[PDB]
Amino acid sequence: TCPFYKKIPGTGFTVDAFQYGVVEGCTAYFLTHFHSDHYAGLSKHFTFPVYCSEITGNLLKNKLHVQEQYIHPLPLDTECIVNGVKVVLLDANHCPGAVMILFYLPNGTVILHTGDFRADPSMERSLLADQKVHMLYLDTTYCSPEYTFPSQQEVIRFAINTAFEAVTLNPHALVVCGTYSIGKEKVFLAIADVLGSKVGMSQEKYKTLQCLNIPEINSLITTDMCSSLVHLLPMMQINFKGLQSHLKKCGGKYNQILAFRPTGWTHSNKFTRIADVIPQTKGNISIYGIPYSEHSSYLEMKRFVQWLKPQKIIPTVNVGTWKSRSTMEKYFREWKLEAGY
Ligand code: NI
Repeated sequence: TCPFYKKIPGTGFTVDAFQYGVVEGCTAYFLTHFHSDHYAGLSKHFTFPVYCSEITGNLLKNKLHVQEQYIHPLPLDTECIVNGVKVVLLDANHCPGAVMILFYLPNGTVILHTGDFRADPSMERSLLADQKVHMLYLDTTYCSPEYTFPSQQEVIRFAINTAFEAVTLNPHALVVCGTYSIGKEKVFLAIADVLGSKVGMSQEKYKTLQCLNIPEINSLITTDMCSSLVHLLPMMQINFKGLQSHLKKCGGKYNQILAFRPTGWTHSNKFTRIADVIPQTKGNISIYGIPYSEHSSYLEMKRFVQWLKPQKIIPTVNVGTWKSRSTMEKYFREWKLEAGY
């Protein structure tokens, strides 16, 4: 059944709750972002109102074929009324079109639902600075102190310098980048930019990217593989067998692959710095795992929550085990006692 952490009390609203059939007493289904664990269950047959960002609304229409009459896009940073309740959508610093949602309940309670987010100090100067938030529905993906990772900026610098050096040393090297969802577009766009190439990809993935309102996108991507030296492939194909195979397909235009796998966290983060990352190499193929995260580190999550000072925290991630639930609740109490709220 729909879990309680997907329901907004004092409303008929649900968040990211499309796989339970008709949720009894739901008058509006919000969708925070276009990732499959969140939209799971949506299709052209859905006939309830969906509230989301403009970009998520483009993807619902073009990729899932949801009918336009049920898609209700809202602008960001704007007070809007939905079924008699004031809401605001805020940028979540996750993937394109990802939002956090502020609900102002008739009884005076204010609730923030982060969806998936990467906390940032810039959020401390949004519409959130303007009033008290009583309840926080929190993306707790990396809620443990082992989870450190570099800034997105540091990671992109590493990737750009690595690719540029490799291709300048060997003009017949191909760069390949993996993907299995929207998000992390900076990785392949930054590398293609330094190399003066467009990124080449399948027709399905090109269609997906043309929904994202990225400025000058027609100048940056293409379905012509032969004219491009940065290819995108399914994350599943980013391994020695899949890459050798791919190389055969390019008809001796290339004699070396340098490949990037943008992971979330991996245990080499507890020891190694970004400056010291090395690839896995077999023959003329090398694969770099780079820690490009679109979720908060433990320290970023802690700073956000200690700034916000919520009265109650409801985790939305890692809720399935008693040991995870108990560990998270211990950190929430530490944070509250350290900061004095
Ligand atoms: Ni997500």
